[PDB]
Amino acid sequence: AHMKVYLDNNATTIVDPEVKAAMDPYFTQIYGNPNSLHDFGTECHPALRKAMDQMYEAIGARDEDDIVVTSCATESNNWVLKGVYFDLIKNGDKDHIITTEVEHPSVTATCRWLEEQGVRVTYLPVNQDGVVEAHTVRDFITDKTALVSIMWANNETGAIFPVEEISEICKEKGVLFHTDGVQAIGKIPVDVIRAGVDFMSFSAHKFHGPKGVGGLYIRNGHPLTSLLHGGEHMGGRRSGTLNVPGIVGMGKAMELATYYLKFEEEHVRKLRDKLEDAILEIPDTYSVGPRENRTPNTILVSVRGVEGEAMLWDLNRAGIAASTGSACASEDLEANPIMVAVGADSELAHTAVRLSLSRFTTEEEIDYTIEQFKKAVERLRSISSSYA
Amino acid sequence: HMKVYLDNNATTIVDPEVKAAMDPYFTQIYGNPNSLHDFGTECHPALRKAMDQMYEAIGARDEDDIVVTSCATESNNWVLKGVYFDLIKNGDKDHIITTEVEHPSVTATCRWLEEQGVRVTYLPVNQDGVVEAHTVRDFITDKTALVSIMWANNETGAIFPVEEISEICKEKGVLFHTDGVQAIGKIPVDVIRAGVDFMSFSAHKFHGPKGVGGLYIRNGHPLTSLLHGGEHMGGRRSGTLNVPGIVGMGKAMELATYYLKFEEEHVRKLRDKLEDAILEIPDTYSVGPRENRTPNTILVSVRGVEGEAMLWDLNRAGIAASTGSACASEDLEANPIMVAVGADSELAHTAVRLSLSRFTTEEEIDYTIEQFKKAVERLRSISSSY
Repeated sequence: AHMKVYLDNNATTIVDPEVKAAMDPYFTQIYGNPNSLHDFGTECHPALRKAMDQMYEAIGARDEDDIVVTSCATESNNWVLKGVYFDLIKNGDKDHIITTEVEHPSVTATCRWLEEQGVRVTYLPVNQDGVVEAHTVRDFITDKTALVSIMWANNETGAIFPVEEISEICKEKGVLFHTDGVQAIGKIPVDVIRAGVDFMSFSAHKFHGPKGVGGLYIRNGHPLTSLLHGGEHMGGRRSGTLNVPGIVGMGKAMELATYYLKFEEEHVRKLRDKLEDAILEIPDTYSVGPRENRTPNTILVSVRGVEGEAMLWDLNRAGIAASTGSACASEDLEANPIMVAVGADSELAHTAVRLSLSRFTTEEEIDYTIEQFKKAVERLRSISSSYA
Repeated sequence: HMKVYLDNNATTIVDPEVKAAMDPYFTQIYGNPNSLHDFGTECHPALRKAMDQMYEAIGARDEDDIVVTSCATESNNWVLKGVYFDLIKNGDKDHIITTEVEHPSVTATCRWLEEQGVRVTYLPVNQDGVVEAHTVRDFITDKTALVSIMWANNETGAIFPVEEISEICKEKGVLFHTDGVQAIGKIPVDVIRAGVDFMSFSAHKFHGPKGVGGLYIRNGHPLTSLLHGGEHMGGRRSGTLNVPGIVGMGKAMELATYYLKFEEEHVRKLRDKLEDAILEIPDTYSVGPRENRTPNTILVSVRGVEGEAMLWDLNRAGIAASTGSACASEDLEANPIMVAVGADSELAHTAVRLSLSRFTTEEEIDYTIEQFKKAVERLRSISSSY
């Protein structure tokens, strides 16, 4: 019983061979610095131009808007948070930031440090459906709220946040809106104008691009104090020599993601649903989050008798790669036991198994995963005296 | 006609061995190193070997820290803004010492810190194109938080007396940061012998890939993170690891120290040949002393001709070079010389910078000499007083 199957795609994804082939020339064949004037440096300019065009088209940004290439979505989140702190809080009349308990550590830890800098932060807890609603954030915005930072889709549950309604509420109060959209690219339609966001973070290696390159979308070239100062790279907004292969591969990967989105909604969703229905056939199993508001590739299943980490280890011993997710117990409206999303720092949190597919997952992999999941659940429930 | 790359101080070609070492970690080995499953851990031995190569190449110790950044610009921003946050915003300091010839990642960061109330003295540079240790010793106060001086200059190739400055800085109990991007692969780098507390470096300057850099920290000295989040790099710099970048950076750093220990004579002889041949042209001046210059750099000022026009005419001939700011002066014998100067000076004129690498051939140098002579004669016939 061993077959290597990758179902941890929400953590990182395989680089599409087409993306790697598009990147290949820009290490040894085309290596000049793009900021130089000689032909060696300018040779890569059309590739960067095409890649930036691909990025603009893939998220539906406009020409007035800016897309600054960062090294990772962590850089983009740190940049947005610390820049709005510097612009509107340290050198402004604001002191409040609204966010969620389910953000990536690049957002939460940055907010904790900003709290160490005197910034007021309300970490909005998440509802039963695993999302934050727009009327709640509307209730929490004051005349000193500087920024609302809410992820587009959650990386543990795959639940999609109502980004457009939150944007409407933010526009009424005249407060900036940043979204961590890493989990959106390649899994849900991304239109940064319909979403009404002022800032968007994204990371290439979550949609089959290379590691080490990310991006930040800014609406209308909105002023934001640079996190990296120096030369006039990226319009003087982020200095440092351009990651030419990273940019080329990121553009190619984003184009491929927008093309494969319909594959991901039809076939990948069929495979995710197959795996999830088969897993839910096991007694005392609960899928976290409603599927009708979930990204098509994510499952977060809580097993009642088994512990999550032992389940992950037993799966990896069978060659299946998965991850963890925080969940807590609750009831529905019919008073039925369900598992709901919760912040990892809660004391009511237990670890559930997260299985995340990609456009490369096969039905053979899904059948094998079903069989091994049943085997491991049976095995770990067979060794306990407390399970009934 | 021959295309020739002599702009290695700006960026370098990825060594085919480095790219081959990187190749598996895009599609064959793609797991996240922070994951617990076998897919993520598959790349762990490669990361371990790469970090060991990085530690060995600069002579860091096991107590020391080497944090992988995205670029040397990130490392400089991190060091400057972090020491500002630790010892200035929440401390009793307000002074930072640097030079007028630092990289923009240092100069613009210091200008922003000046916009934050920090006193900065951009130390002027001497005739030899360097800053001496007694000057900074004279400029340290009891509120100076950090001294940031580049290890070697990217326009002139002049090497800074990092060890003497480190001694004087230790006497005053002030931290020492160096931008060592121009040091790796061209001069011996021992961060314990150099006495530095922080070092920035960038892989694509010693034949590594673009998009990956590093910051050296002495004895794990506390330094507030520029990128917060998860506990990547020991909790000092969050963000998913650039696995191919790290592997290739380690390979490139090992290869750089190897070609420094043996193949330094070849690159230095080619630089000497090119410089002697160019200086055979009347009224040409090589900026900076050769005996204090990196083995790969020449910065030549041509009289009557402008540096940018010379660069352009060279590029039409397929030769890639860059510019460097220099100003006119005299030596002690009152002889005409061109000396290093900040780019923002009003007495600065642009000289041509030619920087070789371990991949430069002597045929390239012969072609470059011929075309340089041709271009000098061609542009002097149409320009200024010649």
